Amino acid sequence: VPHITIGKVCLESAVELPKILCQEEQDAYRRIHSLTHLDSVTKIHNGSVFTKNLCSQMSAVSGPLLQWLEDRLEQNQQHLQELQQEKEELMEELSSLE
Amino acid sequence: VPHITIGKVCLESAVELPKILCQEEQDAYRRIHSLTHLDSVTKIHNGSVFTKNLCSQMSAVSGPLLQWLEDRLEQNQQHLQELQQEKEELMEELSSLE
Repeated sequence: VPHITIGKVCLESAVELPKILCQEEQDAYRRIHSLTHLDSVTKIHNGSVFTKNLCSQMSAVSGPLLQWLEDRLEQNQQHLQELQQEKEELMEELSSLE
Repeated sequence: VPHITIGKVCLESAVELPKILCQEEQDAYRRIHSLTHLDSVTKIHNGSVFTKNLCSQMSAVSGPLLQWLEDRLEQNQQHLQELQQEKEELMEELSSLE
């Protein structure tokens, strides 16, 4: 079914992806940190891994998602301007007839 | 050829391996930074990779090598004590005999 515009529910659901990925990484890391009986150098290694993982998440997901939302705001601004122009044109065409 | 004990030359050669591995990683990182015009999150990711690589190098090479050298020092102390005991025993055996 063509839903001409994006619903608030679907935007609030689509922005959940980076949050859920970050929560997945955090839960994996918490399960890693749960084993208290652990080397310090291993913890530094795991910290480096966690940093690179979230850097990948931001480079591949959050960044492009935010860029798409900015581009869509530009598209929406242009479309609103054109539709306001068309509304004024139709209002002028119909109003003077009476 | 059975070389009963360690020459200093071989220790000075064995300690060059961690240096060469660290230098290899460092040269990789330096050649990575040549295209300075690069994303910042990507540079954080590459820094994390460098840190994880050196953490692995220390966990798998430098650490076990240092443990081996400490174990060898303990072995040499025990062996020195045993050989001193044996030297005293042979000194007594040759003094009392003829």
